[PDB]
Amino acid sequence: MVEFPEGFVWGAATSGPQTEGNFHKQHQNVFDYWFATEPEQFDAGVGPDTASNFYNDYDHDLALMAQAGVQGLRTSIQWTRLIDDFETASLNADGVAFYNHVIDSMLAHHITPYINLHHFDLPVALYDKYHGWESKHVVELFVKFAEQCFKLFGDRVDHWYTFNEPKVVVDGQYLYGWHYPQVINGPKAVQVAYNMNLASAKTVARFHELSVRPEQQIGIILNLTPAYAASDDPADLAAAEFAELWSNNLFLDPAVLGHFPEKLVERLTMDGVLWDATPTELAIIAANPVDSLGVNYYHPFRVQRPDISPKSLQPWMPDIYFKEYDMPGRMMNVDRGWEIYPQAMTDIARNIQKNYGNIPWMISENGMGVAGEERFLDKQGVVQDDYRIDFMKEHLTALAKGIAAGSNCQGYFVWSGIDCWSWNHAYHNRYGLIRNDIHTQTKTLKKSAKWFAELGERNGF
Amino acid sequence: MVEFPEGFVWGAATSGPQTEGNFHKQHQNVFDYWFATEPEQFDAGVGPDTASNFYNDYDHDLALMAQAGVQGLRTSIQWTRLIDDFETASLNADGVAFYNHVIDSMLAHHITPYINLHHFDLPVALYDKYHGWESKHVVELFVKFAEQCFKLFGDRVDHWYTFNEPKVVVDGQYLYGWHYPQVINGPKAVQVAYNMNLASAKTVARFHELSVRPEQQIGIILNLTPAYAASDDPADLAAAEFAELWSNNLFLDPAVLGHFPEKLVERLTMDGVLWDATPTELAIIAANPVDSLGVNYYHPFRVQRPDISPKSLQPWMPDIYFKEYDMPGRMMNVDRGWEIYPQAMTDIARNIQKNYGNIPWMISENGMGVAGEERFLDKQGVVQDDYRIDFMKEHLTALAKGIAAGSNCQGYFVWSGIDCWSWNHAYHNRYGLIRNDIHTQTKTLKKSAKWFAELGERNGF
Repeated sequence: MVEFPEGFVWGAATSGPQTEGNFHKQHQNVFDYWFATEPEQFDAGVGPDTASNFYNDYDHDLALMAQAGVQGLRTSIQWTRLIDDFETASLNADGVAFYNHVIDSMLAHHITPYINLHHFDLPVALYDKYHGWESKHVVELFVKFAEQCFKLFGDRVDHWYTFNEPKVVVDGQYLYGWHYPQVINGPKAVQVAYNMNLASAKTVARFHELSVRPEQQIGIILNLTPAYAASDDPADLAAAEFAELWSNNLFLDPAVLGHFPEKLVERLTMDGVLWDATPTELAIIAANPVDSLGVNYYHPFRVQRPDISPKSLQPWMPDIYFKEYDMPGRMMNVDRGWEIYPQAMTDIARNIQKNYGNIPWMISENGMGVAGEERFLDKQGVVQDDYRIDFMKEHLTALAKGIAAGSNCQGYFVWSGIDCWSWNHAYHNRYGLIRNDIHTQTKTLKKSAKWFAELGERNGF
Repeated sequence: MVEFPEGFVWGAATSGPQTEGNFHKQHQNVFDYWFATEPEQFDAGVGPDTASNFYNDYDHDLALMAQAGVQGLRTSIQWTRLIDDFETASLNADGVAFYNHVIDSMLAHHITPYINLHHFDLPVALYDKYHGWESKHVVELFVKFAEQCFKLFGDRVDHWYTFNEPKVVVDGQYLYGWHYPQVINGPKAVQVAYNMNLASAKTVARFHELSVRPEQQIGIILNLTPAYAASDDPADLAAAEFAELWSNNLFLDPAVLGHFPEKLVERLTMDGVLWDATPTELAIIAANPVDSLGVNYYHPFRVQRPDISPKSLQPWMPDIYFKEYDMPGRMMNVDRGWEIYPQAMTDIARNIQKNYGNIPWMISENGMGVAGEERFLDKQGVVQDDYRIDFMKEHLTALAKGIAAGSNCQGYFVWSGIDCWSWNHAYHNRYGLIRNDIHTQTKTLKKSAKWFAELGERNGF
């Protein structure tokens, strides 16, 4: 009844930091270092050191995911595992061998690889030495790392992504304390958002210098949730318009249209917090847009006016212009604190189709996190996650409406394949099609896995 | 009788490596290492370690150049003196203090500073670690170096040069054995010529990122001597055609026009030796042409067909397309092996005028070196170098005719002010207006010096 285009990709999304574990990894990223020194900041004291044991059990993990109808797996290559010397991007041989093993195994199981280069995992040594993403030198080191990935694996990987949601890096490392180093500095955050936008452009440039097949393409993964104003009142609208420019246009516009949003640049210039740019850097951004777009969506985004005037003496933050708003009568994922609003996927699809040239895009992430899933085991040891199937049904329904209106969506990737380590939340919330009992790292298909495999076979539901 | 436009600069030219000595210099450049290691390759075993003692005697040295009518002085800052760590361009405080002292002493003596950034003096450690100018990483490290010079001295230096004749670095380091490392390898030479053009464009961009006054301008110093064919047999003008593209257009076209000469790139392509270039690098070159041109001219350049076919089985060199030619009846500087042909300066002036938008340019070097000037000491120990005064009048006569056709020549710099250290030839040939007795480091003005001072006070002769 709900059907999908011929050739639609049914996939799963994870990342290296949340699956592999730190086995034999040469370098600490910022989350590795944070757990090593502040294990109390992580749920039940569970860090990334073992995660879901993908380093050791990748071949059987891929077999399980293949059973669950995963036609494409998007994951990430860790900068801190592939590279020995960050300055020259020399290679760690065992890191190279591991990713060769993973990729060949995907292929042996008929899973198309989607390879993203960075998922929140900056080497902590680059933060100590250069302050990380604030440094344009670090931006160059990143490009060197990307070059190695393309040279080593571009023979059998077609689909690439530069970053998974750079905004979460900006937000987490420099605004709200989610990511080590937990800097709280608005103006620095502005410069970091610029630098990652520039690092992405330079990575598309290097990618196409080395591309040999016409199938090879590289994208970026962004969150494009609309900023819904609380009311039609003018102050709520003004808060919405800025929240939109800041949370969406800051990255979508450079990546797809090749320039930063004029109104946002004007605003940050007025507040004296604009980034430092050179003409050459702006020319690189303008000359190397992405080939495709990955959209991550989980919950809506609503915004009302700020409590106090933005002109009050206070540290600059993007939040001086908008405040989060809770809508009465919202439909809630109560244990999780997330509103359920599948219509936003249709809003997203329409925007891409209308204002961004209907660039090729996919749902790179959509999923539901539930705690204590052992409450839903049946008498055969399988999690009856009907709530997860329902969640997928409602959101896929909204997505198909966007497609029927003509949006260029080409796939849907579940977060996630196998339950994986969710940063400070660790394993408190489960998202997978496949459960992981993490004391023994024993993995077992959930009920939704069989439904997902069957969805891919009928290409609908 | 022969007068010049108002404001014409009468100056002198040298370099850091050829004047300073290595007193308390932190790093070895390629020539320092070559001398410390093969002193037998240098005339009379005289190296750059003391040179003309400019490190110790800059103040009185400058007072004497001013007496000789040096209105502006061009010289160079040594990468190997100013920089502590090359990777970051951190500063050597004593080097910074030295160059501040030199620049401030120039202005106290009313000499305008013309500061060039590079004169054959690659740090030898950058060769050992990266192969020097073959590495685009080294190209970035030079821009870091150039940025520090701009920030440290741009407050009282208006006129800058990226390089003094990069073709001599290509030729000497990678084709004919003139410069340590003495590599003989055509393909590498092609890539080094391209990399250095790229460093200069990147330096021009950085300079205008930081320039605050409109007087501040940055140029490049090239040799633009025309390639005169031996005859008008088609084989000789084919040789003169390539010799022109290779020796002049290879650097002048990128520097001034923003692009490499297409028929050169076509032949480098057909022969399988083209440099590796990215679109971003080419756009940088197109977008940052130099502000002005420095021309070095000493002697003409004559070319005939090669002895064998360019299709013979031999390693690729540019010389497979042309062989130098000795014209019967040439006017010669016999003691030196150099033809005298002042008309060439008139040809250069016209070329720049007609084919390069008449860009502001100057003669950055012109001079005559003779050996054993002890033979022309008068009773008060003054060199009576009438041969030097004559040489200047003939070339100035030719330059003045070029200006009268309207060519935008704005100054004339003689090589050199004080006798300086001429690489492997050391002090065998002297070019200065001021003699240096190198055993005692005592400088006395030659007769040409007082003649130069009258020429500036009058703008003619």
